[PDB]
Amino acid sequence: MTTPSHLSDRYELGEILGFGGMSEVHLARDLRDHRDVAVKVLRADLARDPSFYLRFRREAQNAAALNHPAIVAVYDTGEAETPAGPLPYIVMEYVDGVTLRDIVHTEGPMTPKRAIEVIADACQALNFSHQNGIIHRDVKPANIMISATNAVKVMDFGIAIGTAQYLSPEQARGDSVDARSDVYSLGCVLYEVLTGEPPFTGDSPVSVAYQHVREDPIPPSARHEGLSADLDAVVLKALAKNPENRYQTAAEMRADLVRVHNGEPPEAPKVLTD
Ligand SMILES: Nc1ncnc2c1ncn2[C@@H]1O[C@H](COP(=O)(O)OP(=O)(O)OP(O)(O)=S)[C@@H](O)[C@H]1O
Repeated sequence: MTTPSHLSDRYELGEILGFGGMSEVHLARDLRDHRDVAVKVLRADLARDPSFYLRFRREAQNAAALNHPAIVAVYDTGEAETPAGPLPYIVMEYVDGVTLRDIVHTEGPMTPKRAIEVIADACQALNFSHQNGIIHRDVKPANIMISATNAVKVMDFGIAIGTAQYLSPEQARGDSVDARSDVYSLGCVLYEVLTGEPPFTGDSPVSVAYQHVREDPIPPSARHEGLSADLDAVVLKALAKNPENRYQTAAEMRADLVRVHNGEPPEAPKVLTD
């Protein structure tokens, strides 16, 4: 039962842009500051459920505020009073565009050069985040948008619904996560934009986590054609089980992708098929 037409006598809501497991996101006009913004509101249909309300206040509303061209900026948080009860929200940079989850669904895999470019920009966002002490912690296709003018925008950093499909082996065992955990999860995203499939699927979330821990990904070139062995090398280094065997920074990952984009050999160890 509905999201109001206005929040805090300031954000006039327009069209709905999207939804997830917790939120509905609306295009709005900020009447104070004269800005188009995206307002993430607790889903109307879940808003009275204690567990979702409390998760929204703890998680979504505590998205990190970072200032980088490839990071969706966070402007504000608040809570509206409705006759149904409190409706919490977070106000952020409006991206006119779609998520990688959307793109992979509607178009299937990207050309390898596009995929490289997109993930290379995503590396720049993560490296900025990491230099400001913030680990993303939920790198996944739904958290990366491409704009109408083809800019890459990463969102929802630093938060403690959603899928084991992208978690690092260390998150699968509830351990310490660092920059290399972000690298692995971006590795998963890269695999999916290249092949159309994530590295691991399963009947359950505990089944996919098991595969992250114990099972080698099928090399990208085996799952989809037109993908070089140099691309296998970079993807499978990012996807290494031991953090010490992965790219140690997002910058180091980007550098290998830049080599491959330029037709240079990557520094990652060779992977042999067939
Ligand atoms: N800043 C943004 N600008 C434009 N659209 C956005 C923006 N952020 C989110 N969206 C759209 O709204 C959708 C839902 O946002 P999500 O962050 O995935 O939802 P959520 O419910 O808070 O997250 P989980 O991960 O599902 S619990 C996205 O898939 C986009 O379609």
